[PDB]
Amino acid sequence: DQAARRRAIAAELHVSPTFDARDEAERRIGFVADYLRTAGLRACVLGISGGIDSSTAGRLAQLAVERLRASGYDARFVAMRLPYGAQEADARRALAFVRADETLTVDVKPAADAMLAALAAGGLAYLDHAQQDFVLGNIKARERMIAQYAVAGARNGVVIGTDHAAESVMGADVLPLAGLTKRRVRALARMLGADEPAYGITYEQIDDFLEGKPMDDAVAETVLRFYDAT
Amino acid sequence: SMSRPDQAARRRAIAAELHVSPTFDARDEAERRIGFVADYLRTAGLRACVLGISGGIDSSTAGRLAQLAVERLRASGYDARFVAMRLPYGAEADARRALAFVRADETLTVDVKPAADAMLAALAAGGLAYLDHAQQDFVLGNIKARERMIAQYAVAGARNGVVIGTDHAAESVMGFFTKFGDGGADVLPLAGLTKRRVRALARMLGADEPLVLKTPTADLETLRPQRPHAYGITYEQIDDFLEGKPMDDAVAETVLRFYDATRHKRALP
Amino acid sequence: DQAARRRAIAAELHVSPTFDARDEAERRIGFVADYLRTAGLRACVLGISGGIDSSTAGRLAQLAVERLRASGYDARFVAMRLPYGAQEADARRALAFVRADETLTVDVKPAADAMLAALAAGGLAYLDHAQQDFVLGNIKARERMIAQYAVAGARNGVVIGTDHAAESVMGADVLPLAGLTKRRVRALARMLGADEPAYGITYEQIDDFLEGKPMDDAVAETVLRFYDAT
Amino acid sequence: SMSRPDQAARRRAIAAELHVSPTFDARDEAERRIGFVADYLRTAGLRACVLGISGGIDSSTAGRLAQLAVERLRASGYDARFVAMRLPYGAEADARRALAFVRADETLTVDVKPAADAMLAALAAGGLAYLDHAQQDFVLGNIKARERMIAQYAVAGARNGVVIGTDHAAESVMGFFTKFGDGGADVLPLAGLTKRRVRALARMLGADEPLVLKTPTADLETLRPQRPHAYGITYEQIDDFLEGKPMDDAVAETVLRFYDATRHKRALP
Repeated sequence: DQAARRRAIAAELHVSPTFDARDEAERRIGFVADYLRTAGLRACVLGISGGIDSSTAGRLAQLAVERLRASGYDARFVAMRLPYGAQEADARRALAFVRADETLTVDVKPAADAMLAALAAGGLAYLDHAQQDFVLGNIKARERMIAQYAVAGARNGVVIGTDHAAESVMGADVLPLAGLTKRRVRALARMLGADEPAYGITYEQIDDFLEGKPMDDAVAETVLRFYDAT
Repeated sequence: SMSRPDQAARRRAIAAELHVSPTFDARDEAERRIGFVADYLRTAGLRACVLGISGGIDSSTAGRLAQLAVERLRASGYDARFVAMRLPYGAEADARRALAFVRADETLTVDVKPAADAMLAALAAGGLAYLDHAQQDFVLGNIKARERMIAQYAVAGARNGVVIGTDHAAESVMGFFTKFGDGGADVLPLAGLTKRRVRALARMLGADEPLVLKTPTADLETLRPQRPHAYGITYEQIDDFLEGKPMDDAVAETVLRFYDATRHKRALP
Repeated sequence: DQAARRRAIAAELHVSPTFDARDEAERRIGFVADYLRTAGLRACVLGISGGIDSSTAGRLAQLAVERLRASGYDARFVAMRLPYGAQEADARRALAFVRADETLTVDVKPAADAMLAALAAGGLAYLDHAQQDFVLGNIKARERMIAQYAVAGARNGVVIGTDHAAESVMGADVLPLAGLTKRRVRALARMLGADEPAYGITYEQIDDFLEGKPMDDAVAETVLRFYDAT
Repeated sequence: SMSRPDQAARRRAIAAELHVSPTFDARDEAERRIGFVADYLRTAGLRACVLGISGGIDSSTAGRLAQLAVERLRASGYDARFVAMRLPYGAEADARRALAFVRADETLTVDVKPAADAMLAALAAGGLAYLDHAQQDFVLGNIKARERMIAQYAVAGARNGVVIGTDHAAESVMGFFTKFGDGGADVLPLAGLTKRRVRALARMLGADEPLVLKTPTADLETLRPQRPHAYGITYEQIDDFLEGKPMDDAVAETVLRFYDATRHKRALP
């Protein structure tokens, strides 16, 4: 009788039991468009990492600002490459798909290393070096968010987030991927025309869980454990 | 919309939304905000909390509350600690005095100027450039506030703790005007409070008036709009608004407009 | 740690922890007005029993149709006396307060007695006579609803209900008393200008429960029992 | 609203709202609608359920399902009974045949004409009067449907049972057009079904085609508007709509309008 939660989580996270990509694309392009218009905004901003989630969110946002400009409402989408130093063809590939109004590249390593260094000089100490790497990984992710806010604010714009339901379970201002599962993000991208680039918990298992797809009992119990354990 | 609620009615109502209570007693709001912090820590498993101490009264107050909460936890037997952070932007009297009042288990001083300056330069390298003195000021302002949040999260990460935040209801309303973000914290012991209520809480906690009055640049910068004309609201007008005190009608109408424009964007989806 | 439900029920039933009568009156008059307008309706309908709940709901509805007519939108409120035979000054008193556009009187006894009689002739049998009285009480209440729908339908109108939160707990189309407690219904009427006319569970106890008013522990436990037991 | 969802998309979506599944298998929708009725009864403590048998297929089907549910309950050991009601308006072949198919534990015949006629007269006495032949027809129509619901509730009251209802998704959509109410029932074993799906369920339950085809006046009256020009929708158009089958665009656009106008009034509050 646990199946009660599963369905309770999907609804709370907004996962619909059916999915049509065309329908969703249209809906989400409009969300973004209405949002910027209603709020009197002129731009939106997203870091493009080469990952499918930001590729998808970003293409929706480009299409949104294009739909607005057709409206007579002016708006631009600013794509950001945000490397940690000289590490990159995946993001370029993503860029070639997103086709953003603008692309800025901002190196976050100097800020991230300067923060780590100041922490140390300040007497923040780690039992293990691995722990320092974990701390730095999070600094990097946050520095990447700062760069995006910096541009959104200077430009009277907002930051796009890549949040979705599969992500909430497993793992900005405007979230056009809300309610989606992982395979549904992938399918939305495919239909927009993209090419074709945990504790043992997988996205398939999470997607099944959230999707109502009849799946093994044990496994389900498993996914519910991990989620509650968070 | 054949419905035309009175401004006083609209204020009621926003206030409940934000958790501003009709009456306020400082003595036991203190008692209860403490316990809240404590209970949250155990209930989560956490052993530490962290806060940047700016020299300004909200951080002084949230800070002191956190130090009393861990001091309590201990008594309950459940070990835990509070890390205050001093977070200068290079080379402050206000902060040192606040620290003296907070009396944290532990204080780390972390310079955010190198990180802040590096982010600004890399942004300019990347094309957010040819900023005039005020545009750079405004950009630098947000960066510094968010770099400070990064410092607190790192420590919190390192120590299996959480970041104490200073958010309150008056601050939320200010945010309708400014749109200043810093990313947020984990636990908000000042939630529901107005600006004068935070000051009253602090006096109950033993803060002296000089401490109450301190306004560091780091707090002042957060009251500015995103970029550099802006309707100038004061916290005193916001407090009067939320507390339902007699005040200026035009002023109160402005605040409604701003809350309205915000209420929508949250509707969308 | 049960206080969890109490607050959960009040929210689900829509009870606000504060209350201003003027504010509520205004809000509820507008609800009714918008409703009839948005739906292209021309009338609304309520049985006036002399009880405070229907007095209150009805006066709000009269004020609503008056606010619409000031708008240039035409609408009428039809008050109904619905006696069970020659039984009545309480309803007349209520009527004098409601001041409805129209008042119809419809005797429900003949329909109610004809239904009871047909049931009997049909072989519906009761172990006790008391049980027949209970069955008839419900027939009467339902016949009263039919009379109201009959008029709402013939007139392109709708039926006003008297539902509120205290009522849901303890015990139409448009419900202008939704979210209210019993003492708040009484206070709304007082301010509109009305004169001044269970298993041991009372309205005070329910109102306290739903209102967050700090009240005795036991009692609270009691009210929660009765509600769940339903 | 920079969002312009496709009609096919809008149909998807309404359909899920109403619980019309994408595929339908009659054999096990039957199995599962039965169990549902049963489990509801125990879970509530109830020992009886009741339904007016009109001669028409929705009541024939909901009826049969109820009789199998109690027959099951018994097996589960948990005693219970089904009371079918024949509810003539005075002085019908359709109903008697339906009853023969339902094979209820028990049947009561209750004449609703005396009650209906008494309500109409008292309404006229009270001022709903000088009705022309069609206005009286339309008024009488609602009264009769609701008097029938009263009969079922009385029995249900008397027997610590619940009233089985015939509501389904196609009926809900019809209601956007007609606005016909009867007050509702307690347990809706046909919920989520379209009109053709109810017919398919009935055939699975063993109904013969002649039974499937019967349309008593009592069912026909429920498809009319409140008063006596109305856009004429058919159940076949509604079914095509909800099931997402190829169909007329104009037609489907009408149905959207009507569902829209309804979606709002429910928003208000």
